[PDB]
Amino acid sequence: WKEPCRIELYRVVESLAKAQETSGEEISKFYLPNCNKNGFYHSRQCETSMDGEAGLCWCVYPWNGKRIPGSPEIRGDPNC
Repeated sequence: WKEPCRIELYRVVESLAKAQETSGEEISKFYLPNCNKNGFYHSRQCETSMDGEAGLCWCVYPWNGKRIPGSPEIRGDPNC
């Protein structure tokens, strides 16, 4: 795909919506792909949070959204 992140984002949103229907817990954080406007991945990827706590962030290759080996994972901007 020319816009891999955008396609993934749609798929993830649909699956999350579906999972929430039968979810046995109330999730306050989840991972939505962080896409740039070209439909690739921002270097920094973070969990989405709605609970007043920082989500985990890590660093990816923008062309595929896969974590860079050795990347830090912290609740804050890793400065990717």
